[PDB]
Amino acid sequence: VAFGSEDIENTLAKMDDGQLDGLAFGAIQLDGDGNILQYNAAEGDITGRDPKQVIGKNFFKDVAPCTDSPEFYGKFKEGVASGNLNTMFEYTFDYQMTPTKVKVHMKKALSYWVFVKRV
Ligand SMILES: *C(=O)/C=C/c1ccc(O)cc1
Repeated sequence: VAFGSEDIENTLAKMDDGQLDGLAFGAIQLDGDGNILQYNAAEGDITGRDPKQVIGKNFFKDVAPCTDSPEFYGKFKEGVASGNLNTMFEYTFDYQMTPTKVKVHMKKALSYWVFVKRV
Protein backbone atom coordinates (compact mmCIF):
# COMPACT_ATOMS: atom_id res chain seq x y z
CA VAL A 1 0.00 0.00 0.00
CA ALA A 2 1.31 3.44 -0.97
CA PHE A 3 1.19 6.57 1.17
CA GLY A 4 -1.74 8.72 0.07
CA SER A 5 -3.66 5.94 -1.69
CA GLU A 6 -7.30 6.78 -2.28
CA ASP A 7 -8.49 3.63 -0.56
CA ILE A 8 -5.78 3.32 2.06
CA GLU A 9 -8.28 2.85 4.93
CA ASN A 10 -9.77 -0.16 3.15
CA THR A 11 -6.42 -1.88 2.89
CA LEU A 12 -5.30 -1.11 6.41
CA ALA A 13 -8.61 -2.24 7.85
CA LYS A 14 -7.52 -5.77 6.99
CA MET A 15 -4.10 -5.55 8.67
CA ASP A 16 -2.47 -7.06 11.76
CA ASP A 17 0.36 -5.59 13.84
CA GLY A 18 3.16 -7.14 11.80
CA GLN A 19 1.40 -6.14 8.59
CA LEU A 20 1.13 -2.58 9.90
CA ASP A 21 4.80 -2.75 10.92
CA GLY A 22 5.63 -3.69 7.32
CA LEU A 23 4.34 -0.46 5.81
CA ALA A 24 6.69 1.97 4.06
CA PHE A 25 5.23 4.92 6.02
CA GLY A 26 4.42 5.74 9.62
CA ALA A 27 0.88 4.81 10.64
CA ILE A 28 -0.87 5.86 13.85
CA GLN A 29 -4.47 5.12 14.72
CA LEU A 30 -6.22 7.51 17.13
CA ASP A 31 -9.64 7.54 18.73
CA GLY A 32 -11.68 10.75 18.52
CA ASP A 33 -10.02 12.14 21.65
CA GLY A 34 -6.57 11.59 20.21
CA ASN A 35 -5.58 8.56 22.34
CA ILE A 36 -3.24 6.21 20.53
CA LEU A 37 -4.75 2.88 19.48
CA GLN A 38 -2.06 1.68 17.09
CA TYR A 39 1.47 2.91 16.25
CA ASN A 40 3.67 1.15 13.76
CA ALA A 41 7.37 0.41 13.56
CA ALA A 42 7.94 2.84 10.67
CA GLU A 43 6.58 5.69 12.78
CA GLY A 44 8.90 4.79 15.66
CA ASP A 45 11.80 4.81 13.14
CA ILE A 46 11.04 8.46 12.38
CA THR A 47 10.33 9.66 15.89
CA GLY A 48 12.27 7.55 18.32
CA ARG A 49 9.12 6.53 20.19
CA ASP A 50 8.75 2.91 21.28
CA PRO A 51 5.53 1.73 19.58
CA LYS A 52 4.73 -0.65 22.41
CA GLN A 53 4.81 2.10 25.03
CA VAL A 54 2.94 4.95 23.33
CA ILE A 55 -0.24 2.90 23.05
CA GLY A 56 -2.90 4.50 25.26
CA LYS A 57 -1.19 7.89 25.54
CA ASN A 58 -2.71 11.08 24.21
CA PHE A 59 -1.08 12.11 20.96
CA PHE A 60 -1.83 15.81 21.13
CA LYS A 61 -1.28 16.39 24.87
CA ASP A 62 1.69 14.18 25.68
CA VAL A 63 3.42 12.48 22.75
CA ALA A 64 3.39 15.12 20.05
CA PRO A 65 2.89 18.59 21.53
CA CYS A 66 4.14 20.31 18.39
CA THR A 67 1.04 18.99 16.65
CA ASP A 68 -1.23 20.77 19.12
CA SER A 69 -2.01 23.59 16.74
CA PRO A 70 -4.79 24.67 14.35
CA GLU A 71 -2.70 23.31 11.47
CA PHE A 72 -2.72 19.74 12.77
CA TYR A 73 -4.90 19.06 15.86
CA GLY A 74 -7.39 21.66 14.65
CA LYS A 75 -7.76 19.83 11.32
CA PHE A 76 -8.08 16.51 13.15
CA LYS A 77 -10.89 17.82 15.34
CA GLU A 78 -12.72 19.34 12.38
CA GLY A 79 -12.59 16.07 10.52
CA VAL A 80 -13.73 14.02 13.53
CA ALA A 81 -16.71 16.37 13.83
CA SER A 82 -17.61 16.45 10.16
CA GLY A 83 -17.29 12.69 9.76
CA ASN A 84 -15.21 13.20 6.57
CA LEU A 85 -11.60 13.22 7.79
CA ASN A 86 -9.30 12.96 4.77
CA THR A 87 -6.64 15.66 4.62
CA MET A 88 -2.96 16.07 3.64
CA PHE A 89 -0.33 18.65 4.65
CA GLU A 90 3.38 19.25 5.40
CA TYR A 91 4.62 19.54 8.99
CA THR A 92 7.77 19.53 11.10
CA PHE A 93 8.17 17.16 14.06
CA ASP A 94 10.63 18.45 16.68
CA TYR A 95 9.76 17.35 20.24
CA GLN A 96 12.36 14.97 21.71
CA MET A 97 13.69 14.25 18.21
CA THR A 98 15.84 15.98 15.57
CA PRO A 99 13.55 18.43 13.73
CA THR A 100 12.18 16.38 10.87
CA LYS A 101 10.10 17.56 7.88
CA VAL A 102 7.23 15.21 7.07
CA LYS A 103 4.10 14.89 4.97
CA VAL A 104 0.99 13.97 6.91
CA HIS A 105 -2.20 12.31 5.69
CA MET A 106 -5.11 12.04 8.14
CA LYS A 107 -8.04 9.82 7.20
CA LYS A 108 -11.06 8.28 9.00
CA ALA A 109 -10.84 4.53 9.54
CA LEU A 110 -13.58 2.07 8.64
CA SER A 111 -10.92 5.55 14.82
CA TYR A 112 -8.80 7.87 12.74
CA TRP A 113 -5.49 7.31 10.94
CA VAL A 114 -2.48 9.59 10.94
CA PHE A 115 0.03 8.59 8.24
CA VAL A 116 3.54 10.13 8.07
CA LYS A 117 6.43 10.00 5.66
CA ARG A 118 9.71 11.88 5.47
CA VAL A 119 10.14 14.64 2.95
C1 LIG B 1 5.79 17.37 17.71
O1 LIG B 1 5.96 17.49 18.94
C2 LIG B 1 5.71 15.99 17.11
C3 LIG B 1 6.02 14.88 17.72
C4 LIG B 1 5.68 13.52 17.27
C5 LIG B 1 5.06 13.33 16.03
C6 LIG B 1 4.68 12.03 15.75
C7 LIG B 1 4.99 10.87 16.48
O2 LIG B 1 4.65 9.72 16.09
C8 LIG B 1 5.48 11.15 17.74
C9 LIG B 1 6.00 12.41 18.06
